[PDB]
Amino acid sequence: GSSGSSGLDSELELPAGWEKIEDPVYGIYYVDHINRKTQYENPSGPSSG
Repeated sequence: GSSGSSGLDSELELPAGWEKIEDPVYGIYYVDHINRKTQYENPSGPSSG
């Protein structure tokens, strides 16, 4: 897959498609309607692809 580190800056908002959701049962989870992925981490930052 990939090696290295990620999620360095956690003070930035999420890119297009991504949308954080707050639930008392699920908690805080980011749902990407574009990539169709769900992760609590914040891919925000200088990262192209």
